[PDB]
Amino acid sequence: TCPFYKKIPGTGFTVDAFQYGVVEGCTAYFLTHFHSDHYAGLSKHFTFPVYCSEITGNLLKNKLHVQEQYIHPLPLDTECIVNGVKVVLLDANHCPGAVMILFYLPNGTVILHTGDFRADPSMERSLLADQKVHMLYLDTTYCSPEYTFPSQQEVIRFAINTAFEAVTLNPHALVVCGTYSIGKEKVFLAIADVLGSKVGMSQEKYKTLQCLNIPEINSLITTDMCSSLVHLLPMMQINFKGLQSHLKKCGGKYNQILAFRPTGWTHSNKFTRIADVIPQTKGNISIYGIPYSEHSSYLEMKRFVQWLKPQKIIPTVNVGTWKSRSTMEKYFREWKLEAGY
Ligand code: NI
Repeated sequence: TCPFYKKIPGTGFTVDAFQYGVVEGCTAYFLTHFHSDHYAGLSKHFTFPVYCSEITGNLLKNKLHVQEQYIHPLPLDTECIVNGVKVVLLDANHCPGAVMILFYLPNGTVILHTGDFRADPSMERSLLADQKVHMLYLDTTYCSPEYTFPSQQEVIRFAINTAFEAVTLNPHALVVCGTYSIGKEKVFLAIADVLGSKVGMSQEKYKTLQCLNIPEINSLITTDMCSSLVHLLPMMQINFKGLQSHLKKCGGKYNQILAFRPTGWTHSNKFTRIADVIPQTKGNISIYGIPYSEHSSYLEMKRFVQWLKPQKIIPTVNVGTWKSRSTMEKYFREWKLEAGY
């Protein structure tokens, strides 16, 4: 059954609650972003209103074939009414189209649901600064202090210099980048840009990217593999066996593959700096795993919650075990005591 942390009290709303059939008493289903765990259950046969951003909107229409009449896109940073309730969608700094939602309840309670987010100081100067938030439905993906990672800027600098260097030394080297969902486009686009190439991908993935309202996107991507030296593949295929195979496919146009696996966190973040990262090499094929996160680090999360000073916090990630739940509650109590709310 639909769990409690997907329900918004004193409304008939749910958030990311599409895999439970008809939820008893839901008049409107919100979708925070186009990732499968979140949209799981949607299809062309869904006949209740869905509320979402314009971009998530384009992907439901064209990737899932949901009927236009049921998609309700809303602009960001704008006070809107949905079944008698004031709401606002805010940028989540997760993947394209990803939003946080503010609900203003009839009784005067204010509720922020973060969806998936990477907390940032820029959020402290949004519509959030203008009033008090009583309840916080929080992406707690990395709520533990071991979870440090570099900024997105630093990681992009690394990958750019790595790729430029390798291709200037050996002009017959191919760059390959792994992907399995939206998000993390900056990796492959920034590499393509330093290298004077467009990115080449499958038809399904080109379609996916054509939905994202990216500026000058027609100039940055293609379905013509051959005319491009930055290729996207299924993340599954990023390994020595799957790369060697793909190397054959290019027909002696390239002798070396340099490839990037944008991970979330990996235990090597507990020891090594971004400057000191190294690849796995098997002959003419190297694989870098780079820690490009679209979720808050522990410290970014902590700062945002201590700035927001909510009265109650409800987790949406790592909720399935008592050990996780108990650990999170401990950190929430530390933050509240250190900051005095
Ligand atoms: Ni997500």
